[PDB]
Amino acid sequence: RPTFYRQELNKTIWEVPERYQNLSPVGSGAYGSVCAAFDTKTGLRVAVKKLSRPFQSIIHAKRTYRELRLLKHMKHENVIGLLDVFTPARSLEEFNDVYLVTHLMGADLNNIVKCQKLTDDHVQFLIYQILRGLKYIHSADIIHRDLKPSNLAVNEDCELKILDFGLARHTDDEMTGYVATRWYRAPEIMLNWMHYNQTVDIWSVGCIMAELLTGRTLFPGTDHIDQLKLILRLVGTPGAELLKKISSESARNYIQSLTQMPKMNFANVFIGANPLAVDLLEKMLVLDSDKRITAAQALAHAYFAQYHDPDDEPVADPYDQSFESRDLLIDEWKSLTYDEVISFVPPP
Ligand SMILES: CC(C)(C)c1cc(NC(=O)Nc2cccc3ccccc23)n(-c2ccc(CO)cc2)n1
Repeated sequence: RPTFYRQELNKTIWEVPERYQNLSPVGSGAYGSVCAAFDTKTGLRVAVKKLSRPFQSIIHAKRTYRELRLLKHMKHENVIGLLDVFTPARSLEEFNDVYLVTHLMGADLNNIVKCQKLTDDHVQFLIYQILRGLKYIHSADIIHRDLKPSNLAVNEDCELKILDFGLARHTDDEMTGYVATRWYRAPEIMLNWMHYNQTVDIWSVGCIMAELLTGRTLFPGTDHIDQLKLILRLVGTPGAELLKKISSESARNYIQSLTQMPKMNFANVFIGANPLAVDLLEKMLVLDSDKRITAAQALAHAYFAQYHDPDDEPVADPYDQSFESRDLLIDEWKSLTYDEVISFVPPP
């Protein structure tokens, strides 16, 4: 057991092993706070996420377990990995705080789209890495659901990792109005059309790729309805087949009220884009999530010829999320989390 030291930062106590030095706040939210630090043991700049009151409720307790379980499983160059997890507690009885540690990235995809003039090759490399990470995430039957620039960490060499800050609740209020929290969402998740699948993340990739290509938000709606209309203007109103898969009868009836529109010509929307980019966008930005290209399929698309290596695009080890449907008390979620803390083995 390491020695822990105590510090206050923005009204939050941080109690961390001495190995972590020069803690500096970088983000806060309902579910936790994040600091940058220097890990004297590895020589790495790290981010440390302290969960806020992890076992205060069943929902917090289960979220705490869920993130730990997930991060412990993620072992891929394009996905956040866990360097360390610790607690100041010496026993289960004492156990009340959880801290998670990863590589500091400090620089997201927003810090790239708005600043740099990105070439087509940059776009290839960035999207390639997203899809390479997504293939891995999706092979574990994990859906990101919230893919957007601020959830993509990018270093100076344009190396990318998928993460999820996951500090915010995603309430109705949070999804309301002219907000980036909604602009990258698949319409079926935005409007709760149906039970959704992992293709939701592909829609988000299309929105991100478009924006890297144009420097502009693809669907910057001023609200849910305005965003839907921007979407349908580009991709066409739904046909018969898709309409019946919209199981929310209310949503179905609204969408049939809309004046039918054809899918636009993407070469006329993305003027001057590599025609292979255009083709990939048309395959990603498909209204019907059954017909969207998957991450594995997209990696093999000619747009990525310069990067694709089918022997270097690994899948995940089997991930058992049977716990997701398990009905447990706070203290049971807590004891499971504790087992996971205690059994963590750091990367080589
Ligand atoms: C694997 C993937 C799907 C991309 C994912 C990644 C994460 N969590 C994080 O990325 N956590 C962290 C985000 C930012 C800084 C951190 C700095 C240090 C450590 C972690 C950190 N989650 C996540 C899962 C579940 C929940 C709660 O249900 C919240 C977040 N999911």
